[PDB]
Amino acid sequence: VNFPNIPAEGVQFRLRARDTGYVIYSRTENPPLVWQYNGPPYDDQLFTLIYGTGPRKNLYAIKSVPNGRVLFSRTSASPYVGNIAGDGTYNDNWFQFIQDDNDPNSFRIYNLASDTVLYSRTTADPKFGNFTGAKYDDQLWHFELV
Amino acid sequence: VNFPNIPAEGVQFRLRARDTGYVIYSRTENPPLVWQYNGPPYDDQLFTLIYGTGPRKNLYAIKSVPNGRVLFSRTSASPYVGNIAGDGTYNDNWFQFIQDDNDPNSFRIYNLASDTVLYSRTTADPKFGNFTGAKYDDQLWHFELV
Ligand SMILES: OC[C@H]1O[C@H](O)[C@H](O)[C@@H](O)[C@H]1O
Ligand SMILES: OC[C@H]1O[C@H](O)[C@H](O)[C@@H](O)[C@H]1O
Ligand SMILES: OC[C@H]1O[C@H](O)[C@H](O)[C@@H](O)[C@H]1O
Ligand SMILES: OC[C@H]1O[C@H](O)[C@H](O)[C@@H](O)[C@H]1O
Ligand SMILES: OC[C@H]1O[C@H](O)[C@H](O)[C@@H](O)[C@H]1O
Repeated sequence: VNFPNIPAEGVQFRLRARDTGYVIYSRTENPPLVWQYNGPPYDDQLFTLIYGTGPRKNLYAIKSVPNGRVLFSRTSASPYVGNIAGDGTYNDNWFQFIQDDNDPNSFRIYNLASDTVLYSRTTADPKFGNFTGAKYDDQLWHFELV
Repeated sequence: VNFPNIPAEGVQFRLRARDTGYVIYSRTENPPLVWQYNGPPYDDQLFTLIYGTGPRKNLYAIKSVPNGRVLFSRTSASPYVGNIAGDGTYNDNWFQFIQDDNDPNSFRIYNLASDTVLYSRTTADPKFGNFTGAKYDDQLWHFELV
């Protein structure tokens, strides 16, 4: 089931993991360019959504406010999670927000092209990344409105 | 996770529900044109897949062997599940096969356009159709190669 409370197109938000409380950031310089962060609000944590239409209905591109790059999540090459210029040129730029089976207020950030979800953990490296497989709580996210 | 044993393009199969054991048919006369069936093998129970590419990567059109029409699953108009000529002209002709979280040998027939899954049951009318909501066992399918 698609998450019922997806931010309106163009509305700004942070993506915060339910369990770690870490936020995603997306920047242009200094690897890792997309990663997680525990600390104060910065502009590279701000995103908006481009709403997919036609064949991309129910999918969304996640665009970074300061730099305008969209997120990707792939299994084909490293880095697996990153950003790229444009408004969603590549199929791996398109995400579905899938409501959790148990928790109605959180969702998985799912990539149809790569069959992956994003995760945030405090355990082992890599502490942020993507994953194809079973459902774990560390894959659960909130939209944090600003 | 995508079902790991999806038939190769052009390979013929029936779609059989795990629990009811009923099969899907797709025909051109006598509504419902797409429904479930408990009885002898007929050709209108035979399907192949058209593999999606680009924006349709990991989606598939489900094509009738005898009549060539593809399945659709929608919520915009009746019938909600039906068929239409072509090779997946419309967005709601495109399905993802999502492996069950508990049973690795079955999958849901999921529609990205409508956020629905197909179900087969013996209980309440309509006994076959599409559904947006919680995971139930009556939503579980097998590919039955012929
Ligand atoms: O969206 C990121 C983009 O990056 C690379 O350049 C690949 O060629 C693409 O397939 C895609 O993964
Ligand atoms: O969701 C990512 C997932 O991947 C790892 O392999 C761990 O075993 C899980 O605990 C979880 O962190
Ligand atoms: O597969 C369903 C099957 O059932 C009906 O009763 C018809 O007589 C057959 O032609 C076929 O459509
Ligand atoms: O794919 C089936 C097709 O059927 C209808 O006639 C509509 O025109 C389309 O939007 C689609 O629902
Ligand atoms: O998967 C369809 C689903 O829909 C119905 O409303 C029932 O409550 C469930 O038992 C199941 O049949």
